[PDB]
Amino acid sequence: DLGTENLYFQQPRRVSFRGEASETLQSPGYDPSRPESFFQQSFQRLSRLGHGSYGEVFKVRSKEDGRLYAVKRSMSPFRGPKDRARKLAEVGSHEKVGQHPCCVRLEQAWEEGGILYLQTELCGPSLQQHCEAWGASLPEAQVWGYLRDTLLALAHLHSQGLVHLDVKPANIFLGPRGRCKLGDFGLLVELGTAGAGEVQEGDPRYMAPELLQGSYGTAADVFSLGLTILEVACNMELPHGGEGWQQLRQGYLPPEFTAGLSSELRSVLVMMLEPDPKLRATAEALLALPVLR
Ligand SMILES: CN1CCN(CCOc2cc(OC3CCOCC3)c3c(Nc4c(Cl)ccc5c4OCO5)ncnc3c2)CC1
Repeated sequence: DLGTENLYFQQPRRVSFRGEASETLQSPGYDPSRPESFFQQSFQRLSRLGHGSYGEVFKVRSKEDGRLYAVKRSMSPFRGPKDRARKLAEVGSHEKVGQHPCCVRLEQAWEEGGILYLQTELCGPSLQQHCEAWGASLPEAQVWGYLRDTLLALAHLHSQGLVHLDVKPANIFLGPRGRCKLGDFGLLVELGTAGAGEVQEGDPRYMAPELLQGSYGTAADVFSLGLTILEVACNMELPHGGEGWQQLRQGYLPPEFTAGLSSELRSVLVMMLEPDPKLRATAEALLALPVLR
């Protein structure tokens, strides 16, 4: 596709599949004739929230409004048109999701020097970070709300034919008094549009079993959330592979870690962890249960 096109082998510009009034960037503190990047000139860099092969996430203060944000910056200039398209897809997916109280809000995005910058609202800690700070299983009173909020997010995605494909503790973010937002939309696919195939794999700890056979559907996210909540509620490390990975995808809940679950929460997780995606409860069906209203 892009690989056989004459797009190979070739000044900040706004990135947006919903063109706003001009794609030239401006800000207090920014002069395009100075050599520093828009990101360097237009933000106070406060701390690094994360890093990896993808690049880095920074906590920043905007010079435009003085508010705090999270900016993700890719590691190196685009390898080529397919690499560029893959990274820009995160912006498109954020815009497909749009405004929802339980989804992370995208403020703006731009490219400069082959680097993609994604500016979102700054959220509270991820569930992974919150569990690390707690040092123990999270109380079920909290967990029920995290489950409900993230199911509301998934119901929103799934109603638009979108599959997140990488739901995990590290991209569900706390908020005000115990509300959660789902973020990290880099692997999200629009069913029927991706024609893929070329779909990347999420974290193997939370991967739905049917994805091994290439059966992609909204049900995959319900399974991933099931194991996300299992991990959070039981302080249980999940296997990347091996026999334990298989057991969790055969309807098995290890007694060593899960005996402390209430029957109510266990029963909901059993619905979400159904190995057969055709029998697995939907986000909307789970939200209709009295326990989750
Ligand atoms: C010292 N701690 C004080 C509390 N503070 C809480 C807020 O932490 C975050 C962390 C984020 O990302 C890390 C979480 C786990 O994955 C690695 C990074 C946030 C985040 N990440 C993010 C992701 Cl995962 C994907 C795309 C993005 C992102 O920002 C902009 O575009 N986004 C928003 N808020 C975050 C708050 C931690 C430090």
